[PDB]
Amino acid sequence: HHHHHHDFHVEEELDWPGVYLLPGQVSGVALDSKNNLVIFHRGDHVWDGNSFDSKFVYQQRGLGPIEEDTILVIDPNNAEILQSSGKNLFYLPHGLSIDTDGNYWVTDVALHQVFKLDPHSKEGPLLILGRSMQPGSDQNHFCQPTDVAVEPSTGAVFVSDGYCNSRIVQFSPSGKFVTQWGEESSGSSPRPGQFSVPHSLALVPHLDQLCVADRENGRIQCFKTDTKEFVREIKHASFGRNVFAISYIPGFLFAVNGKPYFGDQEPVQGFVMNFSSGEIIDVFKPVRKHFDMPHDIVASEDGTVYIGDAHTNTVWKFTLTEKMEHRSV
Ligand SMILES: O=C(N[C@@H](O)C(=O)O)c1ccccc1
Ligand SMILES: [Ca+2]
Ligand SMILES: [Hg+2]
Ligand SMILES: [Hg+2]
Repeated sequence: HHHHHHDFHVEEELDWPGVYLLPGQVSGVALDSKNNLVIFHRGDHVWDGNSFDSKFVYQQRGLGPIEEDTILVIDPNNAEILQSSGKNLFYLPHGLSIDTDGNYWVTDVALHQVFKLDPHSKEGPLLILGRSMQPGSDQNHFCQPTDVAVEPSTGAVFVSDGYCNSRIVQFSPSGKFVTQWGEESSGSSPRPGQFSVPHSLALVPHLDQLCVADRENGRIQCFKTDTKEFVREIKHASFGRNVFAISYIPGFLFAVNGKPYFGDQEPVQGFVMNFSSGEIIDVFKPVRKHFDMPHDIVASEDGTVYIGDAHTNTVWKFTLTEKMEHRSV
């Protein structure tokens, strides 16, 4: 054959019934070791105009925590709910990732905290990072923290401290502050090592890298995991104004962008990139329902991709595929 757009295409898996789930705002997705989908959602709680004040202190405390199960593990085939937890803990759930031991790492924008959770415990968090409901910028505080990444080989814990800070903080396995890097993207053009809302983390296990979705700058920044050296910047006109979430599997970087402003050419979409060259090789969207705020993305080596939306309260399963002739060319 000839013409050379990529033969790789991501399509919604239509026989997955998880799209019919009615959670709250889906803020986080992850895969466990048995390849189940794990979602983190806000139940009846919404991040809205009344949630915070000028100084980033949560305003709906008298309403209490989310009283329903906030973390659900979902079957990859029939989408049945295998387990649930996280009841009466969280206020505005944000990030979720799972380490190699199977612990849930979780982030709360209202509490300004990060939690490590044993999924089989009925005793509560193993570790809590941050000060309850208290925003800050020093070693013991967060300011609307957004994501967590935990390196399998060292145990090092990385937290993107994002919506009101511009840093990535490293912690010990025991939760001691080790180091930190990043600053606000300065006036004129944003420069290497400067974030405007670090919003999502992807580890690259065997290339010693840590990628950050730089939300308000519409770019992805990659750093050496040990020396914090800026490695590379990924930015495309197709992204538009925002990059909400990234996820890595060997060979690929998956990303998800923001909903366009009135006037913008670039639709909301999922992106597949060749990890080496950085180039977009495919662009995709669901058949059922629609993207509004696709908010987190995870991919598996088996070629499965999951995306959760924070405005349409939906999670979708897609599969990566290479066809001799892309469905419909
Ligand atoms: O996009 C926002 N929130 C989402 O990421 C979310 O729902 O988590 C946001 C909007 C206004 C102010 C601050 C944050
Ligand atoms: Ca995640
Ligand atoms: Hg081809
Ligand atoms: Hg967010």
